[PDB]
Amino acid sequence: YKFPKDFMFGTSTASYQIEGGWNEDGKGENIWDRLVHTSPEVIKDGTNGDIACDSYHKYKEDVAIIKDLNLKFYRFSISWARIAPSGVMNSLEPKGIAYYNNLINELIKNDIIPLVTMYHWDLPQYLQDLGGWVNPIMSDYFKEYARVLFTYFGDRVKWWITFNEPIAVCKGYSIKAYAPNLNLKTTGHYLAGHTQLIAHGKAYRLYEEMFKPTQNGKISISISGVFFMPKNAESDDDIETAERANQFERGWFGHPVYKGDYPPIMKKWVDQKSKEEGLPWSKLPKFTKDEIKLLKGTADFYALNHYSSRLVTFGSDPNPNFNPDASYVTSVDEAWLKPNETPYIIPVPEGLRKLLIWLKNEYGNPQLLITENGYGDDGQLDDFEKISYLKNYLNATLQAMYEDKCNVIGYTVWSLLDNFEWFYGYSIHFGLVKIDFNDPQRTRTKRESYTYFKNVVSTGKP
Repeated sequence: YKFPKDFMFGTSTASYQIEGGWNEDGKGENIWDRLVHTSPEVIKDGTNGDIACDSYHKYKEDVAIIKDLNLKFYRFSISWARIAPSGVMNSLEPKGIAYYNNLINELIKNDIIPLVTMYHWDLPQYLQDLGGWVNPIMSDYFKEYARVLFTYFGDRVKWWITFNEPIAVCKGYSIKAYAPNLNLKTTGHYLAGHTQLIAHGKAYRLYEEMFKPTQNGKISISISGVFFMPKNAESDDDIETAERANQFERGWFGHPVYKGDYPPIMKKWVDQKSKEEGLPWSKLPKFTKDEIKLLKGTADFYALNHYSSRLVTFGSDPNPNFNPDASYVTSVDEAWLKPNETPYIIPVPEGLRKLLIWLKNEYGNPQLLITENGYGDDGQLDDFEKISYLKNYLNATLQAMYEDKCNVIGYTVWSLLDNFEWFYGYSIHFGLVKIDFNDPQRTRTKRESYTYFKNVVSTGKP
C-alpha cells in the first residue's frame, strides 16, 4: 500500500516543549514555569523549559527544516500567557501576538499550512490560582482566549485544535503526573475533564457564530489515550472489559463531542463507584440538556494522538494512569517485549490499526487526522528503532485505510525536534532532529529518521 497524493503529512511541537523565552517580551508565568522553578526535583533529569530548543528565537530555522521535509502542515501550540499574561484577555501583549504572526507568516510564505493547538498544557498561573481546570469558570476564560486567537490569527489559520490530550491535563490535577501536580484523585479527574469539554464546546460554537462565516476553518480536539485490547481475545469478559476501558480512556471526550453526553458505560460505573464510596453525588458531573446540545457536533474532523496499547482484564491496576473506576488491570503481551530495558513507548502497531477501526465504528467513520504519533529514545543519530516504529505504525494506518476503509486524511510525527518531555525532561528524545541542549545555540542535527520520513512524504511508501 501507499498513501494517496492528497494525504496530509505533518509534524508537531508544543510551546513549552520547544520555545524557551519563558520570561521574555512580557510573557506571563504559566503552570510549567511554576512547577520547574519551585519543584525542580519533579523533573527526573533536573532540567526545565527556560530555554528548551530556543524556538522563540529560532523559529525561522524550524520552518526551513519543515520546508526541506516538504510537509503539508506544521502543528504547533500557542502559549496563552504570551498573548495575555494573566490569562484574562483585557490585557494583551502585542509582542506575543507578533511572535505567532511571524511564525504563521513564515509558514505561509513557505507554502506550509499552520495547524494551531490553542491549549497544550501551559495554563497561565493566575488562572491556576483560581483553581484552573477543576473550577467551572475556566471554560468562560478559555472561550475568551479562543476569541482572541480567532480574531488575530483566523484570517490565515484554518485548522485548529482546542485541547491537546485532555486526559493528560486531567492527570495533572488527579495523580501528580503533570503540572499543576495535584493529587485530587478521580473527583478532580472528572471535574477537569468536564470543564475542558464545556470549554471546547464554547469555543467551537463561538467560532461557528462569530468567525467561521468569514474564516471558513475547521476545529477539533486531540483525543489521546492508551488503546486497550482483551487479554484473552476469546473471552467475552475481557472483550467487555476492553470496551469499558476504551470508553473510559477516550470515549470520555469523544462521546460528548460526536454522539451526545458521556458514554453510558461511564455513567453506570462512575455513579456506582461513587455510591460505594458514600458520596452525596456522582464523581461524574451531569451535563444539562443545553450543554449536551452545545457539545454534540463540535468537531469537523477527528484528531487522534496515539502511542501505545495494553491488554486488559477485570481487576485493579497499581498504576494510577489507569482509571480505577473502570476496574481493569493492564498487561503487556510477551510478544511486544524484548530482553532489554523497555522503551518509553512500547511498539504495538496492531493497536493503531485496531484503534482506527474502533473509532470508525464508534463515530461513523469521521475524517481522521493523526495529530501525534512517535517514538522516544536515548537520542542516538542512528535511530533505527524510531524508524521501525514509524514504519510499522504507518503501515498499520495504511491497512486500516485500505483493508477497513477508515477515513484517515493525514499523519503527524511527534516530533520535528527533540524537546522537553515534561517530567522526563530532555532525557527522552522524540525528534527527527537532534538538539544539543548543552550548546547555547541549540544546534540542530538531522537524524536517520529525518531522511526516512522525508522519503516517505515524497513517495507515500513506508
